[PDB]
Amino acid sequence: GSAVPFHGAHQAGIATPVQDRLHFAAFDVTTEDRAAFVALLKEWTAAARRLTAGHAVGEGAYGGLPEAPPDDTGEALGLKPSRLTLTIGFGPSLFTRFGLADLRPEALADLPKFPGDNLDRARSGGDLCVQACADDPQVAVHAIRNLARIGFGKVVVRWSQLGFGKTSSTTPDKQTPRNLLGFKDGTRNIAGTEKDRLDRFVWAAEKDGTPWMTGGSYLVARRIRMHIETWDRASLQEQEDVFGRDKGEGAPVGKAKERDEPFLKAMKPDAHVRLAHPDSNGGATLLRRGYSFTDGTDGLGRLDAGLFFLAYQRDIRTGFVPVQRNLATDALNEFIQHVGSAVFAVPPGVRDADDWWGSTLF
Amino acid sequence: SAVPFHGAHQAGIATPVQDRLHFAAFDVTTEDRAAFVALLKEWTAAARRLTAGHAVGEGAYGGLPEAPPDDTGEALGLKPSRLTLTIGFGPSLFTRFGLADLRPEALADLPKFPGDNLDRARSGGDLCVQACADDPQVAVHAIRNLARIGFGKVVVRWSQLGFGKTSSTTPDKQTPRNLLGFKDGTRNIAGTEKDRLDRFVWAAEKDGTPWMTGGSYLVARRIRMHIETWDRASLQEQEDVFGRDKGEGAPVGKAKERDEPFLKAMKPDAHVRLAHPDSNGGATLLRRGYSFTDGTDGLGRLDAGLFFLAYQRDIRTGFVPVQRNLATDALNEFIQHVGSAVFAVPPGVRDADDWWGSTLFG
Ligand code: HEM
Ligand code: HEM
Repeated sequence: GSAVPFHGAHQAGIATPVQDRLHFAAFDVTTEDRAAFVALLKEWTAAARRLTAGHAVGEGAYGGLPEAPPDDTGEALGLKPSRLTLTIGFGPSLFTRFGLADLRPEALADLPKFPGDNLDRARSGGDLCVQACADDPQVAVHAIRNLARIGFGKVVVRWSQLGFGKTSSTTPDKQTPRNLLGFKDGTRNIAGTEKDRLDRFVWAAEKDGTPWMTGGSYLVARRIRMHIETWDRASLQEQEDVFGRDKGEGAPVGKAKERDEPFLKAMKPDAHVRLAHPDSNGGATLLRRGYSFTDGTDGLGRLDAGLFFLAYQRDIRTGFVPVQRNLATDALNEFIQHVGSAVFAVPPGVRDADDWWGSTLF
Repeated sequence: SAVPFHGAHQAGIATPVQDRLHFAAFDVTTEDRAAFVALLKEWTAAARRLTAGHAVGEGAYGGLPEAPPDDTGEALGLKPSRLTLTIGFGPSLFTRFGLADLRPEALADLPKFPGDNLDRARSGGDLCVQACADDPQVAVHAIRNLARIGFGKVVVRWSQLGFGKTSSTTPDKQTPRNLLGFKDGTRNIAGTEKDRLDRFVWAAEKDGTPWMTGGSYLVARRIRMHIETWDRASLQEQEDVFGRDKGEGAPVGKAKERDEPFLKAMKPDAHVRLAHPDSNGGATLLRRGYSFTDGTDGLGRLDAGLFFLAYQRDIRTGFVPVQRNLATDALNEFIQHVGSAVFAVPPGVRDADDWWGSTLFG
């Protein structure tokens, strides 16, 4: 129920312990006025400080002028902060506006086409994003709703994704959650306590070439549909061979315990863990922070199921891209399809009460 | 921790309201009564395991490597989470298996109501399973595994996830707010009110359909809210729509949420005034709905609302009169009914040898 501090050198919602729920929204910008956009970032920052402490935005949800709409939509009244974090990112397309073209980071790379991609353009891209994570879904929806309302006339929602449950871990001392394939997902991640690994693999450094991004990170989002009919008729051995870990304990093949270190040569050559492991990718390491989704039925008699994959890294070119390229032969590809994609530059943190989202850029 | 599965009544109606919902409607594909009965028995066996926090069948792992696991595994390590599984039978089921003369008269087809915009794909269904739990993954796991067990005999027609409160951080007594920011549930039938349940919720033998004794009738309505239009309404307009204030949820002219309403102080077309039993010849409902937020539609608007569930002793004397009286509701400007289904919810599974539907199939 507690609040996660909002201010810091880094934005919260990355290294932070992974909360139970996600509401992710991508927005397109509809104003050409730089000053108006800056004003929105400041207003959004002010709102975020209230929301993340469990307070209503503006002058509140009620008790104002009867003839005016309330400043806060009211559906989070009486709720705790619920570990809400709000993380903003800027997409490549943003840099075509406001005279920003020369400030686009080289590390904000467009992704290549990957074999098997079937990307829906409507649910891909975006000028900016807000990742809202919280333990209470109502708290997360309220946050995104109120930001969108404040932004009316300057930004529009392009696409959104709700995640009903986490499939990631930044806290190895707590139970690793399972994805909808039934396997633990998050065992070998980066922990929020691993400051050296965060500095090496997640946070942008000044020397990386883009000073305004120092202390920020880069985010890849992939919406991945799972072929659960196909998966559910596979044998136990086939499922375990796909990953290289057993299903019950999630230990590497041959070993007893989840957190025993993988011995890669015992896995099949196309096993997901073997292909994705840093040692298979010149050391490339990611912070994975995704969530599961189900968006109804597929109209063919089955549940829709997927995983909204989020990865944070210091450079897209040295993080997601090499690892995904190495998954071209993954045995898991038989059971998944990537159907949405976006990348974002996640700026540094809001340092104090006078700072604002995007201040280093603008 | 858990809710007993066996009883004179199915759990999930009068038992404590859990934080999360996964509701699925199924269509039956077999014409073979014996095959359907066999399914109902297998589903009951699975429900007994699921509601106790155990995997279905021989488990999620540790069986023959060359066989698919009996349970898909995504709830391993989770708690029972107060899971309840409540089955119901739609009118269309009664056109199969020689059942036409056993359709209860209380299982009435709904009339067309003014402003209905029903999506046929998200309406109807031969059967439903209401899965309620505090952990959405427990609920989803239940539905996914029942659907898998039934594959070849049933298909999933439509599915809806929902949420109420988050009990870890929100006190049990506190009325949840809906997504319009109003407290929702103040004047309802509570599960403690045994005589009101007998009067208004449970079917009795003398009502005309003996197999339904101890069951109930369910109306489901997927009700979209026009969030962005609502949020532009003044505070006074919002309060006028309901007849209660937004902050406290007290009836107009009263001080406290639970103060009894004085209906004449409310506007004639205020929702509470139109819906109140006194305005409907005493008609009283058990509401057990959940909020939903599915994402954003093509115009960038929030696809959100109330998945309305009402239980009643007879649809003709519960939902139908009350919804008819809402023809002129001030709330209609801000909502649209977009899915509908009705179900007969059979009596409880009495003991370990009983099975869902046994009073109907014999
Ligand atoms: C639906 C899609 C996916 C599923 C179901 C999945 C599942 C898994 C599982 C079960 C593990 C082992 C436990 C763990 O260490 O977390 C794992 C590990 C991992 N996955 Fe995936 N994964 C998916 C997609 C991806 C993608 C798209 C990437 C990157 C492009 C990726 C990168 C990794 C990495 C880096 C590891 C850790 C390997 C190691 O260092 O041991 N995964 N995944
Ligand atoms: C999105 C749609 C709806 C919303 C947002 C909504 C909201 C509310 C709110 C805020 C209250 C007052 C607090 C309470 O006593 O629960 C209420 C009461 C009530 N609603 Fe609705 N409602 C909706 C749809 C319906 C429908 C479809 C029906 C029935 C056909 C219904 C029947 C009732 C009843 C019976 C009451 C209690 C009235 C009383 O006895 O005081 N509502 N609703």
